[PDB]
Amino acid sequence: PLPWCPHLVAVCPIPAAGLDVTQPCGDCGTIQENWVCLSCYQVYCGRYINGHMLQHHGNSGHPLVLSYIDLSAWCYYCQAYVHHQALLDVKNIAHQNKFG
Ligand SMILES: Cc1n[nH]c(=O)nc1Nc1ccc(C(C)C)cc1
Ligand code: NA
Ligand SMILES: [Zn+2]
Ligand SMILES: [Zn+2]
Ligand SMILES: [Zn+2]
Repeated sequence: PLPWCPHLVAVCPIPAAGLDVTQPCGDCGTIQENWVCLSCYQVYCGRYINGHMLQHHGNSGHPLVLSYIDLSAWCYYCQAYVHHQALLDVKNIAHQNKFG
């Protein structure tokens, strides 16, 4: 992945509620291929289901999203995966919820 991108500044503090990697899409309710937005922590489905996270990027401009399938982080502006120290806390909290 890229070691940095100019949109990491838009990653917001993790809710005290934590993350639920089984949360469904906020628009269509699917349990498949969901992502969480790292700006406002809403959950929406991926490009191969109904494309609601791409729609959320378009209507909010929020840049960076985390996959509940593989814990990768994608930037919609850079069109690339990113890994950085600024993403470790959210990835680690998601890993703990997913795997125990
Ligand atoms: C996460 C993601 N979202 N949109 C997209 O167009 N591509 C994405 N992933 C992706 C995975 C593999 C590759 C390879 C073929 C270089 C490219 C993009
Ligand atoms: Na589809
Ligand atoms: Zn959806
Ligand atoms: Zn968002
Ligand atoms: Zn970026």
